[PDB]
Amino acid sequence: KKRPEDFKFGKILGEGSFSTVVLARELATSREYAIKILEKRHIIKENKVPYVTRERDVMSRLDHPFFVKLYFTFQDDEKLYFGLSYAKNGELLKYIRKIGSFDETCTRFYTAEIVSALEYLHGKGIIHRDLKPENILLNEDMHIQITDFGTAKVLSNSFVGTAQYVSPELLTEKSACKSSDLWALGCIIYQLVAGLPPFRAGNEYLIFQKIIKLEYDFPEKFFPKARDLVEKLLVLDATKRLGCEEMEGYGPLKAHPFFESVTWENLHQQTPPKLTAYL
Ligand SMILES: C[C@@H](Nc1nc2c(c3cc(-c4cn[nH]c4)ccc13)C(=O)N=CC2=CCC1CC1)C(C)(C)C
Repeated sequence: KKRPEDFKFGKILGEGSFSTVVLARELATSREYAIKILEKRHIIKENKVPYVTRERDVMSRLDHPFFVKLYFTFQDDEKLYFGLSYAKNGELLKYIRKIGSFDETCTRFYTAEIVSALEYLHGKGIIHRDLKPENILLNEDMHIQITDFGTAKVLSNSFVGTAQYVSPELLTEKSACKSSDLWALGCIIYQLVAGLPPFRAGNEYLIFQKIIKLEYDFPEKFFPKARDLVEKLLVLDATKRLGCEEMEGYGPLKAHPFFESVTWENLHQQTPPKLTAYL
């Protein structure tokens, strides 16, 4: 039964559309948390409560090493607070920007960790819907910590994610499936190898046009096995993407030649490779 006074608020880690994530140290224990702060007035005013509820619902269901954990929640007169795990190393995007094109060892390790985390998520009947490097974080040990579930979809038509990673079905039919996250995974693998996402244009309208037309090109340098995987993920028909139900699930995706040498069991217990560039 914590309150804002139990913590000393430090540096701002990140900013959301209606939220701020701050590093906080618990006075009693000296333990660090990333506390997500939401102004109640703003959330009531902009009708943002269902997003707060969705993130609360989604996060309370997950218990996996590759996801940011929700520890506690409290509030005062003005603000609503969420005590989350601290991912010391920031966003995976920061390293994409810092180093550019990643080597094969690095690409394989990180792709495998994202594949492993998606399998968990999809097996729980949850679709992320906005999977991107900005919301794939890195903890002290350099292991992935996926976050940003306010816009996720629980299974038992609304939201459109970041334009570079949107699946064609989400644009056209307005409905996301688990396979929509596999499209984002293809975009992320390309980005790790190439240093840039596959669909690039002057504006969002022009990016969407390239998505629906499958208008992207591979650079010469691109790893042959990673290129094969990307071609098997960036497929217009969502029932023909490597990893989906219709395609026999995660097993054949984990079996893809790109993952040769990956021990799928306990990846979070394996030492990640030092992040190295490929020139
Ligand atoms: C994706 C997200 N960015 C971030 N969300 C979280 C971080 C985090 C840490 C750094 C970091 C570490 N060192 N320096 C920066 C940079 C960005 C972060 C953390 O440690 N623990 C929980 C988080 C998450 C929360 C959940 C509400 C989305 C946005 C911008 C939406 C706040």
